[PDB]
Amino acid sequence: PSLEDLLFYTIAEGQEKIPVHKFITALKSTGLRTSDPRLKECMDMLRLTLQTTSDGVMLDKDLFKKCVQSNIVLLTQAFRRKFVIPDFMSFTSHIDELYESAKKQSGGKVADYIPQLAKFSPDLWGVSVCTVDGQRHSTGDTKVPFCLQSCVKPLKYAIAVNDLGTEYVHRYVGKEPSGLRFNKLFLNEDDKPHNPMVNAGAIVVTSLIKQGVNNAEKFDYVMQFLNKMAGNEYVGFSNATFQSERESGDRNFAIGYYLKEKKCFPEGTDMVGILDFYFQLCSIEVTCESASVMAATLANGGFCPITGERVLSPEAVRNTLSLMHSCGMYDFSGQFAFHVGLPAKSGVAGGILLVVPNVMGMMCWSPPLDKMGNSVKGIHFCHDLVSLCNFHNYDNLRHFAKKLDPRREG
Amino acid sequence: PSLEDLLFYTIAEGQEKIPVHKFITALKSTGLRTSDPRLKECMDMLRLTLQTTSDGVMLDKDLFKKCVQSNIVLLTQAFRRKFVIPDFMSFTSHIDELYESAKKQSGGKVADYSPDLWGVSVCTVDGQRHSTGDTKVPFCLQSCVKPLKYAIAVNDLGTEYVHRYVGKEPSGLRFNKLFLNEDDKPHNPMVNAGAIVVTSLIKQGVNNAEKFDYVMQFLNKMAGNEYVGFSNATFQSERESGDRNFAIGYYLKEKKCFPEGTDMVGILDFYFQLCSIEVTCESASVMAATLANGGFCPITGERVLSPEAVRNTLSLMHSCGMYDFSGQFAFHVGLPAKSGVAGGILLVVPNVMGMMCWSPPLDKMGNSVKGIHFCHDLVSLCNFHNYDNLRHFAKKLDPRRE
Amino acid sequence: PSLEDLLFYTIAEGQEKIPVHKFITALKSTGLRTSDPRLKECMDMLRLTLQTTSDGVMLDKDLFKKCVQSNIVLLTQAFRRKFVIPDFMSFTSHIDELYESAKKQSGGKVADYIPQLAKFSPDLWGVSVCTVDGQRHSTGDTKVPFCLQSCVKPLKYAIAVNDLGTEYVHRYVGKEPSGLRFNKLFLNEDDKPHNPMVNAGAIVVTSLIKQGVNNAEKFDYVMQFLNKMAGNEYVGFSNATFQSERESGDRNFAIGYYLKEKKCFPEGTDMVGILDFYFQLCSIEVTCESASVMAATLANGGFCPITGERVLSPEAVRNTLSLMHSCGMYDFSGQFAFHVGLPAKSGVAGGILLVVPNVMGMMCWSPPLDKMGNSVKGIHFCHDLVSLCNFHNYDNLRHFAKKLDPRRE
Amino acid sequence: PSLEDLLFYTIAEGQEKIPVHKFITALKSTGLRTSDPRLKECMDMLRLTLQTTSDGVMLDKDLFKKCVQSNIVLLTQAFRRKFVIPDFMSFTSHIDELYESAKKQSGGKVADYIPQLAKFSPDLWGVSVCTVDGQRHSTGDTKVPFCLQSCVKPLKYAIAVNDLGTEYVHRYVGKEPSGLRFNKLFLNEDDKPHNPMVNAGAIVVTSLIKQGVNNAEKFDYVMQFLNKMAGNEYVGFSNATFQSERESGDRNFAIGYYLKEKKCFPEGTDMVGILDFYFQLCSIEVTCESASVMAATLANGGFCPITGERVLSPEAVRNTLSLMHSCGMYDFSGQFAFHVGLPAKSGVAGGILLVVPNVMGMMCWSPPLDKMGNSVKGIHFCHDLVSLCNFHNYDNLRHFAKKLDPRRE
Ligand SMILES: O=C(Cc1ccccc1)Nc1nnc(OC2CN(c3nnc(NC(=O)Cc4ccccc4)s3)C2)s1
Ligand SMILES: O=C(Cc1ccccc1)Nc1nnc(OC2CN(c3nnc(NC(=O)Cc4ccccc4)s3)C2)s1
Repeated sequence: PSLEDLLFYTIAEGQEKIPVHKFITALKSTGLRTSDPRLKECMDMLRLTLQTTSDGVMLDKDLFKKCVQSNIVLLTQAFRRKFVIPDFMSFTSHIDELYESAKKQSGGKVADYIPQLAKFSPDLWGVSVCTVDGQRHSTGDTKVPFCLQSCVKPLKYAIAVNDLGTEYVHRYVGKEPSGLRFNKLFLNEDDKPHNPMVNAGAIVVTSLIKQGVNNAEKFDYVMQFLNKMAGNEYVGFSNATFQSERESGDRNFAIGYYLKEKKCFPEGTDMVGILDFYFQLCSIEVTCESASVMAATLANGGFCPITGERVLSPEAVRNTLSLMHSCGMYDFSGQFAFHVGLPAKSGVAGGILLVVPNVMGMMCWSPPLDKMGNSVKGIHFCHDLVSLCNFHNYDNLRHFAKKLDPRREG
Repeated sequence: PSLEDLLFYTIAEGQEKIPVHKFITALKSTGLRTSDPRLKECMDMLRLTLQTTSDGVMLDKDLFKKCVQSNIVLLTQAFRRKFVIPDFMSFTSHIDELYESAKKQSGGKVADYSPDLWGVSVCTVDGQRHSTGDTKVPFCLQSCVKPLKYAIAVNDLGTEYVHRYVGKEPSGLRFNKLFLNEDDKPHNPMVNAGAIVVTSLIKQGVNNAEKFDYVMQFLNKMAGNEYVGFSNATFQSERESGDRNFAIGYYLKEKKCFPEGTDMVGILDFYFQLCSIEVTCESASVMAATLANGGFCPITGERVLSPEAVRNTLSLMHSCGMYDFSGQFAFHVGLPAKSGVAGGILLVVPNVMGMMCWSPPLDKMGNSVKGIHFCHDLVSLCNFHNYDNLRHFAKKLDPRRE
Repeated sequence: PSLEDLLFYTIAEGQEKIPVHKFITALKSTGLRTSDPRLKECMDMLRLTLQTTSDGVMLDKDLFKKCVQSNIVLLTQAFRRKFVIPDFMSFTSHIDELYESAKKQSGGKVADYIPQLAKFSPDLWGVSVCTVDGQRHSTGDTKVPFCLQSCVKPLKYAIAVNDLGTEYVHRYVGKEPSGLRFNKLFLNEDDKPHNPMVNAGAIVVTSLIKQGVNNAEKFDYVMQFLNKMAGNEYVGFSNATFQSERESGDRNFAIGYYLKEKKCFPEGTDMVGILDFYFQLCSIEVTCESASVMAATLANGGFCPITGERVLSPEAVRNTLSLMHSCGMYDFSGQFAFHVGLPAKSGVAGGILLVVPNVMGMMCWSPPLDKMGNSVKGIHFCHDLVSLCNFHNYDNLRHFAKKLDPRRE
Repeated sequence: PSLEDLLFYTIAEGQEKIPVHKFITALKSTGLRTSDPRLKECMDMLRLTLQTTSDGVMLDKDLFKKCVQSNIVLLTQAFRRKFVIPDFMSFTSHIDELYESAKKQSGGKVADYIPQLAKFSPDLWGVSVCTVDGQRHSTGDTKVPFCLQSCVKPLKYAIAVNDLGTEYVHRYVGKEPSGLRFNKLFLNEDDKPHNPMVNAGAIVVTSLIKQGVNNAEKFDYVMQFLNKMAGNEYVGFSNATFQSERESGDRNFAIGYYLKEKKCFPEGTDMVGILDFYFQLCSIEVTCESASVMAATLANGGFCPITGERVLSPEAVRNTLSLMHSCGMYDFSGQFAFHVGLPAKSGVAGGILLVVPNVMGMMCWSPPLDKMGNSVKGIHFCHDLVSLCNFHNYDNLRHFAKKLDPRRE
């Protein structure tokens, strides 16, 4: 036997040769993009042969084997329906219906407290999916950059835990939701911020990362980390959002001074500098597509699904998912945990970073926010998604009534 | 081909005939008990055969088929290693090590309002069973009954109705003192005020004796008809010592928290009865396993709770099940669990197993010292944490694998 | 000289004899009522003289001395303008204006959680004054009985402090207002109710009075005490209000069980009986007139101004006034202390028991309550009263701007 | 007759002439000091005379009249026992015993969070009295300057109410104590600081004074105001304390940014400059003697007793006294109101500014603080002071048991 040959026969369907377009089309139907970083050698060899061979455009068992040899494992998993969602085409058509249904929820108000948030249209709405196997889908405004804002909080907490361990980080920040009106206190009674997902907690976490080096390096370090989480897709920076965040951060300066007086930072912290670093981190830009890969990295135990690279330790990923479960959605976190049961994090630019553990990551984005600060369409989408699929953390994988399970076939 | 014969040959060893003891020994090794209610027909057929011919007592291909035909599917899944934990005996030896390690945590004080009793029982979603320690000693559910009666109410009345009367969130680590949240509902079903309201929703219109019978019948189904009892002694002491519960009851009454037509004073008495319901570790593990198994009881196959009832209960055990330790427990253990003052910890590993840990000595937060220690070790050892990853899990063992 | 004689000359006005009506009219103008218990011998002797002497109706120096001799000390202070408010007639005409101004404030809702409060007309409005010298004035519906309700809380706290002392009583109840939303908590962090003026605190205080004896005695004992505080004017009991208070007291039973579980009562307390005693104390009846005398006893350091009897210890009175100042007006207590600056206690029946220390006591009553549970007209009356007179706790007695001071001439 | 004449004879004792020293000793006997600003013309005349006739040094009726005539009203009133405390010498010996009793309470910890407070000896202890008539007494370390710190909060709140009125000022700050652990919150539910006596409230109040003008003038204005309040006795500034307060005021900066974001300041406020002004105000220095005069201005309805000058409106003084009663002693405020019943304000330097309305002002100073931030010796002195005298706000002026009343003879 031979695996490249075994693939060859499955796609050849009996003909002597496989047209290249027929291989490309079958590959995309699995959900992979041809630009997948794990498929580069196969795509390079295909492009090279379609130069050497303008006598084609067809691959015999020879030529096919030459192209797929270096990525044969992933291609076999792709073609033998071994991905976490085997019938990805059916699933993306469900994603699209959920998208269109959320598209009609027109309520909410865009964040307008700084000019670069009232700038974004209330009609932008995009959702991107990235499975733990790298299968991709996007519908709507998914290549429009927007700032992570508080969607960055779980990402930088994961970085802190990855670099420093659970015990160190939670010497400085708690691990629990505060309560439906302790949402207003900066500190719990151990004089720690309640958890990493609130502003006082995120400010302390920001103060833990890459200590001793300057802010430009700290930022480069977190940015390269975000690059790996996103499989090197778009991670950027909105200096416009940064200038306004630093001009409108009286509440954060109030938090910073409160934390300083209560001795909440690591020894030797320049609190005013940390606030500026914190302001920078909330102005980091993503698209729905690149952010979906970040969420998928968290869905995938800390491995980036489109590169195969280990980005975060399991401990960092587990802790981050645990705190997104209970603290990720502002005052809606309890209701969201109950009704959706998925680790998620919202931001004031309208993003919702969503993790379906072991299945996929998602970024939902629509700027108009509800009274709690969460994107109206994203929240609607996340309720619909769990209504349709047995993705709720406490759905059962065997008995799930009439929910669809996209991990199954028939 | 044929499934009974193929099963016969896998057990046959090539040999012509199967000793009956060899089949029992092979069956017990899968984790199933011979008393399993779903194997009743097969054990019935074996009992009849083990009279017919005692110069055997050997099952030829014909006679083996005679006994196993009506349970062949369940027996095949057991023998073809298809259960949720395939190498079940390896797993139970890990349970034993975990048990012995918690056995050395002697601290804590029994609720006094025995310190050397300690048992853990496992029931997987496929009905594989294991116990270590004092697992057939009855004890009262106390607050371990709160998720069970909440599931019953959601099962019979739906989420929307039940949560007109009770919230669905933890209160906060010093809002644990308030009976009502901001909408004048108790915070969640896992606190006493919430459980009192939930008690007032079950089987309205009938008297408390019927209500109790109905809850007992429901708990029987949850436990696949294993031990469910009632401790009148605990009931009397709970009711003579329930000043705080009367305080909660009167507070709820004044604040219009009960369904219209509620006799609050009677509900408190019903409530005292429910916390005095008795289980063992073994029967309670089946109850937990029903919650682990989407509401189907694993040793009978019966649909006991709606998926909605089970999901809601697991969600609220995640965040509210372990008193002031609920947040730390959700973070560090990541499993839906519920503790009780008699020393019980009802533990659910969704899609895998249910467990009851029982050890009366409680820590400062009211949770059984040994149980809490066991639950930390268990997730430290296996990738059972709610937010462990199933593919990349570092050095943890995954008992679902081979 | 002679005290009766010189007083005789002060009233005689050169005339040889004093008409009896001329003496009575001058006596009433000081603010005393002829029925004042400290004037009994003089009034009995006057009535007797108008029988023996239907050849009158005039009192010569001999006869005037015969009638006023045994109350000459009080009568001299009355007639020599020595009372705390010398020009009482002027003062009561201000009280009347204040009354009429508050009468036009028609807002508020009569308490209706029990039928005996809901029946009370929203248009009843009465204010009664009793000075620390026993001078009296009333305008409006001042002889209509109503239940003290929470106006009894400072009185029973005073009884407890009088009988048991500050230190003992405040082992069981604090001495501070709770804060603008610790009003829903039954206990402060030391597991005591915050102060005696909240329900939980009053229930605990109720549990301290005459421990060991049964409720009928306890009630008689407290009633004896209120009688003296009111100079034996009307103190009654509304059994109808008691039956309704006890059948609808879920929150008080919730408080009762919480306190028992937290061991807030003295050892040997029958908590459910204490709740029953507590409901009885809230159903005790007064009028504006009689309750004003109770307030005046508190205004007068524990002596009842119309009998001269010592009723409460100064320690009991100071403590009670201190806590009415800061905790007497429900959630309005801080605003009331700031703007009115007087020890006061409201109740759900519309009463406001009001104390101007060293000056007078008042009961204001009008059933309609505002959102905080305080009588709309009483609250309006009490603001106006301090706007007009330098009675605020922290008004100055020497420099008080445009305010009137009724203690001066 | 003649007022200078009668007075001369009362001091003359029938004798021919009054030696000047005998008049001075007699005057101090009333409690007034010879440096009293209202006695300047008389002391000027005495100084001129103590040159003319150094064959003396004695004043005949003519010469005495020459000296005392322009201060005759105050001098008679002093010499005829007409002051608020007639037997002032008796009173100061009670103060001395109270002083000596508190001197034996050596506990407490000197504030050390800035090096200017840790410099102060734990053994410094001073008490100064100034009555509403200007009678003066001091025992201990009463001319050692220390900073007001939070004792300034009532003074600047009084200024703000005096300049802007009650209604405007309390658009920005509440009028109530918060509760014993809403003490960690910066704002009440109306997004106002709870009261002017907490840091958040004092910071907002600072932002109201002389708006629109820069900080240097604002500070000058407050210093002139404090000068009037102290009858021009010692008011200074500790720049060292100011520098330390401002580099270590993280919680105050946290409060400032919180108030700014919640829009708690008047339109056009530079919050960071207000914090700087606020730190300056807490570094203003007094002695026990001068601060006692400021307290006496508050005891005297806004008139400074040693100058006769109107300094604050009665409204400003009433409000400040009201909020010192309930909010002036940090977490001890409720206990202090209950047990001492006097408006007071403590500060971290160990000062307690104490007001007995209509009677006297006091400054107590001893750096060692208790766990709540109040001076251990000051707190002890203030309890003893009211255990001894019927100065409690709700003591009765007529029936006060065995307490001493220094207003009586
Ligand atoms: O005092 C202590 C100890 C302590 C006291 C003070 C400081 C620290 C510690 N522990 C006590 N625990 N219970 C008490 O008596 C109650 C049973 N009570 C309920 N009252 N109100 C409820 N529901 C709402 O108010 C709605 C709501 C409004 C705002 C926020 C949240 C909810 S539930 C009060 S005292
Ligand atoms: O000290 C601790 C430790 C502790 C935690 C839990 C229990 C006990 C002890 N925790 C913190 N304490 N202060 C903090 O920084 C703040 C500046 N803050 C303000 N937040 N909110 C304000 N104003 C209103 O909310 C309106 C309002 C609404 C309802 C009631 C009262 C007021 S002012 C918080 S964190």
